[PDB]
Amino acid sequence: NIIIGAMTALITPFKNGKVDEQSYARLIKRQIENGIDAVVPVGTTGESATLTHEEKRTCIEIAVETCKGTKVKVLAGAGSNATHEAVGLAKFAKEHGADGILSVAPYYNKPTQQGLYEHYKAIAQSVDIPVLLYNVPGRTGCEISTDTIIKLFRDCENIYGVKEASGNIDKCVDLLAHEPRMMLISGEDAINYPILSNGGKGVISVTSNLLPDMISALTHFALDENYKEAKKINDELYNINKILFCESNPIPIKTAMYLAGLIESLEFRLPLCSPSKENFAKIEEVMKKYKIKGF
Amino acid sequence: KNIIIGAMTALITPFKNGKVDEQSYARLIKRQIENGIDAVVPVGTTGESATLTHEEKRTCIEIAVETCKGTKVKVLAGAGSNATHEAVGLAKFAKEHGADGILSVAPYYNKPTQQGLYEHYKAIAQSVDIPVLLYNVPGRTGCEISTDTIIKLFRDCENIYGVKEASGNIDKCVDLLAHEPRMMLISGEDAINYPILSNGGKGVISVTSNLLPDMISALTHFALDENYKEAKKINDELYNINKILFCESNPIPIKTAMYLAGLIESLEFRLPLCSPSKENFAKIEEVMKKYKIKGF
Ligand SMILES: [Mg+2]
Repeated sequence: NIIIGAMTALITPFKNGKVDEQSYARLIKRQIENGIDAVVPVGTTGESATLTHEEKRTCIEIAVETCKGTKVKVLAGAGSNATHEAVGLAKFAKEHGADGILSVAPYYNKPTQQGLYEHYKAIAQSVDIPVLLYNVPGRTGCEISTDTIIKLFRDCENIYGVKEASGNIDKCVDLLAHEPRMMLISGEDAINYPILSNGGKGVISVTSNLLPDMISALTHFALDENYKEAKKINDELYNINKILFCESNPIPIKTAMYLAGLIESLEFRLPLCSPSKENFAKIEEVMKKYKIKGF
Repeated sequence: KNIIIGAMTALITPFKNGKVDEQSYARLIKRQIENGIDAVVPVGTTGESATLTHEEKRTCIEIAVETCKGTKVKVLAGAGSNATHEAVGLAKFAKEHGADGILSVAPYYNKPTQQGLYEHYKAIAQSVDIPVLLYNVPGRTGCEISTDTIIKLFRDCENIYGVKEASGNIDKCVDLLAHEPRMMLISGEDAINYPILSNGGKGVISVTSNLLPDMISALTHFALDENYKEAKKINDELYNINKILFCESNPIPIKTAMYLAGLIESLEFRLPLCSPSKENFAKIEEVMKKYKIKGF
């Protein structure tokens, strides 16, 4: 079983230091109504590092409850740099109705390839729901090698692919050339189309928070092999895809959602904070050429 | 400022049947004290802080404080986090358990901006009254505390007295001490302990000192006494072991070396950390043959 297509790494809106549960639910329904195939609660874009275990439960339960009765899947973030914790978060995400888990590579402690294998093997054997690996070396300080990804894909039934955020289209070829049955997912919006055109089967997008219809159309154009139309949308989105990373994700996207009136307060949890006034103006200017769907 | 400097050891955390070997933990700390170490760093990066429970962090810090009582050895407890509310709690938690100061690593993974790093450490410094040492290791965190950010935190926050640098950037070490010579630059990379000390650094937080505490202590104290010839002499002799202790990610090689030297009973890690490859196991054993390793 797999979870693919156009997917959104959901932001986590805050109101006076607390999770805005009403805004969280209405933001997910806005994603559902704009053709998004799955939502990723408490991911990296959702500020998972600063959320309590209770708040992660609430965000996952809201996502599951909002997506019931639709095709939209819930791919909950449940990674950790401690394997015993990552196993607990995986079991915790399943108990709350998630269709699958996105489990980031252990950050900071830099496990070896052997350790990465044993880390994910313990996670996969703890649940019966699909597990999508998440490789983002710029954040974690380590890399899940192609061989390690392929071994985990072949040895673990529920591990069905990887979300790549590594700016390495060479590795994307390497992955799908040696194991074309895995689901390569783009975790980097600017290169959504090149990953999809090489056989990638979906994206986990940051831009889709603001422009879910455009990311969805891009993905489904690519899945129907209409690469001209898929590339066109990807080219159209390049400016917004880069300006959403002038500061660290999710600082720009939350700023954009606030500027569009899609979230009610521009609140982060430290060490995340508001962007500079120069980047605030940059985001506000680039957004003006994109039509932002309302509620 | 209240400072904690000198030769310091990032203590490994020995495991036995998946649990912290507390008796071994105390014995290893005593071995560090008896070999001239000026401070010990419990539940740091080398101590596998990522996989220790909150209670296990308490036990390790208290054991270090208890073992160091009656000596001049300070306890600089690791108490960092990528969530500011948690890092504040861990800083206060470290103070409650008798730590002399805290080593607070830059928030990992979520890559805060320099403005966010400033507010992150400012909240930590205003939560306790013990010294706070910054820890910049961009290869692990994915972010860098800029020289300007470190200097602002040093000047604006009373308890922040310096930074443990593990960035392979001797240029930044010059940049730091040239613009703020009052701060305590601490070497977080054993191979370049002497270059950092010779530029005005006032201590090291060492991985090699777990295995060779007498050599790291003599190196550091030679440099602090401005005997740079003897300090460099030790640094050059230590280069081979300093590099092989990172043939795999810290603390995989150092724990392997401690096991090979008979200093710990079992070569146990907590996943996602694991034993090294058998080739690197032999390479570490090969390099150790050059060095005299103190017992207990
Ligand atoms: Mg069709």
